Amino acid sequence: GVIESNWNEIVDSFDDMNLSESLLRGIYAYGFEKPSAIQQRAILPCIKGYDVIAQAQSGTGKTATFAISILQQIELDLKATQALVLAPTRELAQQIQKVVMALGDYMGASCHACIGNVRAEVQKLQMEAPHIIVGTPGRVFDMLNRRYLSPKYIKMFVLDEADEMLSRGFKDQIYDIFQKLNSNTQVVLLSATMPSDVLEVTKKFMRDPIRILVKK
Repeated sequence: GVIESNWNEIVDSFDDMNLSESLLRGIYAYGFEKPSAIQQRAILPCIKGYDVIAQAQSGTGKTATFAISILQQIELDLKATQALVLAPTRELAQQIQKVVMALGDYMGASCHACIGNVRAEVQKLQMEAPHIIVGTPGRVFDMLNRRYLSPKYIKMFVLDEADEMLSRGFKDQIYDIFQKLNSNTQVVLLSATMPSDVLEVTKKFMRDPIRILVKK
């Protein structure tokens, strides 16, 4: 489905995004060069704290867009979970974790994956509360529900591939997680398609959002 863009800024260089020096070092050590259209448009309003709706296809640079925005906002000495990322699958959740960790490794920002027969992961969380959790909706709601994860400091909530998550039956978990977050929480939703039930999430959970369409 199709949204209309509404934001002004475009930034063609990661040098120009006001990133912390070691975040930038981390981005370049990883092998990113110049920002793609999504990164040029969306990184700055995400870091500014605005609700963002980004419609962009796969292969366009989304992961790095929110990985970078999230890492820039982290209060590094606040040993607490500060940002939550939802993905429709475990492999996509792990891939997101491996970008965030590889950039965060230059700043000392921690990131844990929260996925579905090993539940020793549900203990070990009791070294650090990680700064960033990435997970699938059932698993993340489980940890909120049973209080292994605290919503108290979560002040960034990212929904990657929102359409896929709805298609996979995750609307109750997502809404339940929404209800458990602080009313003040920044929401970033990314999706290739924007059908009405995706849009309804944006209507229930976002306020005066930034709208970015990257055309395929």
